[PDB]
Amino acid sequence: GPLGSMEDFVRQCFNPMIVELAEKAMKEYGEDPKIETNKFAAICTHLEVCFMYSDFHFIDERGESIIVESGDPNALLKHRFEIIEGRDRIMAWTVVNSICNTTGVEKPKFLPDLYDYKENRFIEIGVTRREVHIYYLEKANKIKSEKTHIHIFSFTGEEMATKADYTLDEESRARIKTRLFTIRQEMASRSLWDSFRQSERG
Ligand SMILES: O=C(O)c1ccc(-c2cc(O)c(=O)[nH]c2-c2ccc(F)cc2)cc1
Ligand SMILES: [Mg+2]
Ligand SMILES: [Mn+2]
Ligand SMILES: [Mn+2]
Repeated sequence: GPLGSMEDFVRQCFNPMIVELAEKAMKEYGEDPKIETNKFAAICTHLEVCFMYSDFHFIDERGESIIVESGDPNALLKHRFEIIEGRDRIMAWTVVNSICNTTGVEKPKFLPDLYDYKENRFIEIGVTRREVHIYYLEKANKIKSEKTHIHIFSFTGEEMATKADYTLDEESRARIKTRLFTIRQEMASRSLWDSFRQSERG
């Protein structure tokens, strides 16, 4: 079929909020979304996975974890996850420092993606176009702390998480994997997948 543009794909298949946050991020690091288009789509995918990882997870009045999949969260509920990805450098480190000085969790040396108030640990989310095992070791080599939890997703359904601890239930992670499959399939229908997959480096 005809070859579409990655630009058109991102703006049509991702929520405007995600696209905007992704554009601001690329600008902050000095890359143009309209040239580094495969990276643009990868940033949006990763960010959406971070949001979906946190969607619907709260802590109830008793202080334990529960899922509320409706858009009516009781006021006494607190979000289970703090989201760090998507913020600018200054706000991201402001959130991190706040969490650390509050919980005693030592400060990470690279910005993580989430903080889990249930497990009391930061999370590094990974979305790889290659083997999860290869990508996990890459991420881990940047974290000699051992305290930040790692959770890797692939576009073909494989996962790898630190100590075989996957944090979320199967249904939550199934939503993420289903979304990643939809992304891959739509890119393929537009003849964008081959280039997008091969453009990952590490
Ligand atoms: O080469 C690419 O296509 C690419 C490489 C790395 C990332 C990425 C991965 C992460 O796990 C993360 O937390 N974050 C990022 C991330 C997020 C926003 C940015 F502006 C840059 C990198 C995303 C894309
Ligand atoms: Mg980031
Ligand atoms: Mn990140
Ligand atoms: Mn990440």
